[PDB]
Amino acid sequence: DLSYKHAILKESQYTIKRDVGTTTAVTPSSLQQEITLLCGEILYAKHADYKYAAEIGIQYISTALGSERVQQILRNSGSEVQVVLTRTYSQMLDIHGVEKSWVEEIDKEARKTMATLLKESSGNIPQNQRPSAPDTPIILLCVGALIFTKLASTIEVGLETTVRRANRVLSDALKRYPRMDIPKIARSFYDLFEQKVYHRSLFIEYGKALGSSSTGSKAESLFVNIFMQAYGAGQTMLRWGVIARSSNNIMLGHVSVQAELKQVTEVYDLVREMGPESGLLHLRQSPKAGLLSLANCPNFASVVLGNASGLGIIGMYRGRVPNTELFSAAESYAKSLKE
Amino acid sequence: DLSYKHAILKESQYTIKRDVGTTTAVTPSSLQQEITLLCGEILYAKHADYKYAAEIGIQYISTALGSERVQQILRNSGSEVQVVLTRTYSQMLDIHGVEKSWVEEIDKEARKTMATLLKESSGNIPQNQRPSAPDTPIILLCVGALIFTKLASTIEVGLETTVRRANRVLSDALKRYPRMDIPKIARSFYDLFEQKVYHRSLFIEYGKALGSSSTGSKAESLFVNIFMQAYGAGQTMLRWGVIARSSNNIMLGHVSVQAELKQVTEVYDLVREMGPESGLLHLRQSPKAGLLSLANCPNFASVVLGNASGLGIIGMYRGRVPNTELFSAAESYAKSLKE
Amino acid sequence: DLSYKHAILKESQYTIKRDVGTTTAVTPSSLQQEITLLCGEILYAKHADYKYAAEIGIQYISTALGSERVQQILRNSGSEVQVVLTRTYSQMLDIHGVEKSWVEEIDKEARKTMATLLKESSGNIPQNQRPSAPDTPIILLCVGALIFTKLASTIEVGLETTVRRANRVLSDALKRYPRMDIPKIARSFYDLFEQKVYHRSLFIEYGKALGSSSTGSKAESLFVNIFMQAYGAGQTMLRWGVIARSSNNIMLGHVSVQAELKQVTEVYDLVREMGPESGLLHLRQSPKAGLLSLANCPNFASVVLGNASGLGIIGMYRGRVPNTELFSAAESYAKSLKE
RNA sequence: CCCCCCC
RNA sequence: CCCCCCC
RNA sequence: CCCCCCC
RNA sequence: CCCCCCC
RNA sequence: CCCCCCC
Repeated sequence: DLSYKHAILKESQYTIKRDVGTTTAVTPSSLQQEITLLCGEILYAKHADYKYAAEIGIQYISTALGSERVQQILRNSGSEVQVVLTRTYSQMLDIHGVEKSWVEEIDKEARKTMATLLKESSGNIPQNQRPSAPDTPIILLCVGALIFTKLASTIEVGLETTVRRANRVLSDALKRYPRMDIPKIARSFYDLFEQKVYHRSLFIEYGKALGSSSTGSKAESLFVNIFMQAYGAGQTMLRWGVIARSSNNIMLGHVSVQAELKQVTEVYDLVREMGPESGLLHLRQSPKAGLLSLANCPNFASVVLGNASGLGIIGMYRGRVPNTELFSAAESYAKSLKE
Repeated sequence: DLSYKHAILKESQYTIKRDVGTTTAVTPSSLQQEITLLCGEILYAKHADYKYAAEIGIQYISTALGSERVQQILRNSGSEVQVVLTRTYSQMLDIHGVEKSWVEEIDKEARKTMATLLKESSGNIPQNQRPSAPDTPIILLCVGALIFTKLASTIEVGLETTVRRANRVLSDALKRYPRMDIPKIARSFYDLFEQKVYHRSLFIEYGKALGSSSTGSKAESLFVNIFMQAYGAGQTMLRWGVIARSSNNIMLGHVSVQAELKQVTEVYDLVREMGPESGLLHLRQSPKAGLLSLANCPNFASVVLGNASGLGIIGMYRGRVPNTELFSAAESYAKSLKE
Repeated sequence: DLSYKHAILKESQYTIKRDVGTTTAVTPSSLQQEITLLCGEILYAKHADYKYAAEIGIQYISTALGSERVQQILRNSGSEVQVVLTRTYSQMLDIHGVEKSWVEEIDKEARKTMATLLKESSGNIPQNQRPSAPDTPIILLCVGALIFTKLASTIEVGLETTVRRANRVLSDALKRYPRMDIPKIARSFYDLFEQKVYHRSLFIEYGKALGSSSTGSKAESLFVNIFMQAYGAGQTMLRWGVIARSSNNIMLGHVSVQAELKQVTEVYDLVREMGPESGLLHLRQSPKAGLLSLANCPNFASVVLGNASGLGIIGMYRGRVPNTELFSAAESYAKSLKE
């Protein structure tokens, strides 16, 4: 059945159309040196409103890939959003859907903070501490990638995890910019990813275009590391299933587990059939996701969760254990094997 | 039977949930230098109300371990208390559940006492006599640890013992701070330990995180000494039983003692089975405590109490002697062996 | 034969169905802070009718475990009772099967008593003497656990023992609430346990979920102590048999005792085979109980009862002595060994 | 319906 | 995020 | 039929 | 029910 | 609480 369902979904002669009357903003590569400034003036000043930081990160992505490539990416993502270009005025940027009041506020706040830290201090600002640093857009996109790995999770868990992991992953940027509010920027990125779902596709295309590069700075290598940490998002049950098989859990040989193993292997075969893009299904909110669910094998899922709980892997996972006796037996065996 | 009871209690697939709608306060490490001041402004001034001194000690513990680690500790203790962070205002602290009037009163009393002892005296206040000393939070937590060792006992015995032992254990702090009211601070700590039972788990986690440290001041070494003096709390009968076995008491060979020795050894085997965390069962008020009771062996308990009374160990122990003839015979033999 | 009987009972491919058209009440955790009030307004006032105090204790248990977990517990206990949720009205509770007149009467009686004790007295009601104390539901469940240990016994013995033991076990609660009628509350709990047998399973699940907790108050530790004192209910003959073996009674070597020792050891092997849940068989009224009866070994039972009578353990046990000569000989030898 | 930990 | 020794 | 004390 | 001394 | 000499 599962192969037939995927065959129906894949073999479609008709293309969906959505967001027909909508538009979005991009910034041409000719403005990259400008957007960098903006992407850094968000980082070293303490701003009251961090509402469009995610849009500025996506603007930098658009400068990197190019306006035409970004339009093509949005078009092939199933969304008929018409790209609107970015202009300059007196210079500053007039990004579509980003209020000019916001850009002026961010610029003025950063200029005032820079003046205050230059007047009082000894005037020895290093090359990495200024807003026009060239890795500041990647530093903002690193907060974006941290909150990207938690798009299958909830908002509160995502924000808490982003802050916790960014105090260590982004320690160097925090030292360079003492006053960068990872919570508010992470909230902005979560809002962008939820509202504009095609920007998940744009962000993934940037991740690919960055990982495929021949050279990169440490910021881009960090961004790619986090982006790849997001790969199996929304499918931790499959990873824990292969973990359970590697652990040689005895309760995998139970009668009901052996009964469901056929369709479990069917799900894994479907994973292989989709191939490399299967991992990005839940990150993209591809409607095709959910063909990879193991919820139709309650006993296998309970055994997998029990094995994970025994090994300590389960952590604070919020999934359901359908069959509690199998869960407890598997947990006991996994603890025994671990000890 | 006892092994089966412990097997039932330990092998539970369901987690309890309590204090669901409740919250508690923590203080981030970034405020440690501030909380230290507070924890010392309780010590060198004579305050009318010592109500929240225990909460300030626990706040310092939260600064030491960290807010996130403290939340995790509270969560793994079986209590679903939602941590509330600590803020500053004009600076002073606004601790959740601690009235700002109390903090202002403590600060003002300490400032007035400092002004009085500076105006009249010769102005030679040493570095250890000021409230901002860095061992003052540990000095307060030492009163807390003294009253911690008496949580299995009663309130009046606990307070009397705390004052008696603190006049000698904490003599140096008393010399440094002539006006520190060990009775009221001990009462505050007893109130905290009784009301918020998860703070027993927090206090034990601080004891572990301190004993595991590579270095420490003399205050922290004293705190760990007292904390370890609290280890076997609520189980002095087992310690006196192994004492009686070491004393080779002849009445241990009586018919009824030899009858009960099997299940006595069962209790000791259960002690070994639980392992290192068995000693902290009564300190934590773990409901699992009471599996270690020797009350179901009245003759063994009477012989043990008699041996203790003969050796002079019994002191003023308030336990019951079930069989008075065995108690008296064991006491006579123990006195004879002692002489 | 006994192993074969247990094999038949255990290896059943068919599940029983009972209480098909019946329903029961639970209270969601969101109402715990409310049910606590009710569970305490039963304790400090003198009520004419104590009819549903047991149902209110079970309601608190349902808040603790959760409505869904309680439904699952009732379902796995062999009873197809449909859980009915609890609602609020103007606030007070409308518990299914509990008349709103009863709840209004209890609330009004408690409010009138509180007004009388506040108007006449000096207005210094401590935090533990008020109905909204958080250990009041556990104090009611402690009377419930005392009457739980006497479910194998008769009603009159159970009530007498509950009152006698509660004057000492629950002395602190009695001091806090001078007017709490342990007899009527114990009668209510006995009625609940007899009528709704699935509530024995719910009460045992609460005992497990409480003993497995990492922390607990003194009320919960007391409840777990009593709950574990109930463990071997309905099987005091097996405990006295192992006592007789520990006593090395000479009449155990008699011809008929040695004749029956084989099937006696068979019963003990069956005990080990069932394992931890064997002790709760008579408490649950599991129909499988009675496989553990030693009534088919009249001479062993007579020797065991004689040994118990000699040691003074028999107390006022109402079992039958089949062979009086063995009983008297064993009693004489046990007294001789005791002296 | 699905998802849910850590890095 | 990653990296981190010696030759 | 079974259960039946004390804690 | 459990706990109960001293350090 | 612990420590406390000599070399």
